[PDB]
Amino acid sequence: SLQIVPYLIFNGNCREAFSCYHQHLGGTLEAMLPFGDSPEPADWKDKIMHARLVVGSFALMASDNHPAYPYEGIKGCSISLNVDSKAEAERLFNALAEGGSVQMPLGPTFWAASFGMFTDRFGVAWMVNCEQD
Amino acid sequence: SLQIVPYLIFNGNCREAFSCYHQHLGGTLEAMLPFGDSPEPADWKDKIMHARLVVGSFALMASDNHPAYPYEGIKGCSISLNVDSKAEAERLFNALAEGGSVQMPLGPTFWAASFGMFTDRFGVAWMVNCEQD
Repeated sequence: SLQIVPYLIFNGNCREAFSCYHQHLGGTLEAMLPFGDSPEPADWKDKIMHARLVVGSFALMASDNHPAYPYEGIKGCSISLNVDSKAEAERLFNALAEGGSVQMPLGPTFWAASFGMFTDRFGVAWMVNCEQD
Repeated sequence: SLQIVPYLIFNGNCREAFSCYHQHLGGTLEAMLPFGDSPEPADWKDKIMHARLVVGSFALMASDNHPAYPYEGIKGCSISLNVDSKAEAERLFNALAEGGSVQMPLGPTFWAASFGMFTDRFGVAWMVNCEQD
């Protein structure tokens, strides 16, 4: 009960973004549904009405912006990833960061064994964080 | 393992919000570390270095922004709440929206018994979603 899940908004590259989240995060991509194959309007526009990536017991949901609403990227928050090992934190940091940019280089801080901040090439700010080992 | 957790950044009002959040959503507020009692600039701001709210197996995290860095609000993104009751939706939609701003009033849609988008007093976009009773 009571499930809190982040819903994200891309400006057209949701399908590409989730496919990579999938590849690197694992889990099941329960949904990759285009506006075209839905009850929607706009024309030639089968971007993604809704998408759902489930990983163990967490979920990312997303959508390609409706072209009736101005688009600003993602700002107030980031998707933090608490992982169980340094190898995994490095592997994820490396995977999603490629192509994007790094706000805070991966490494130890006073609260974690490995931590970093970055935005991926589809505009999404992540944290990768491993406290343990 | 692997925990996905959304990290919200607030502009000075992280306490007041997570409080409010704590109240409505219930659960446990571990963490409400202010800068003043931090293991780390910019006096005159003893606001929230780190705050963590845990409800069941989910969580929310936040802090007030560093004052150096400019703050563009929280944008491309919304916390989706999923729960079991059309009442529970009404409860959550109503508390968290008080003083807010609505973008889809609470009602049926093709994918949900009850559903609503809004933005709380504190600048956070929420979705509420129900799909049964």
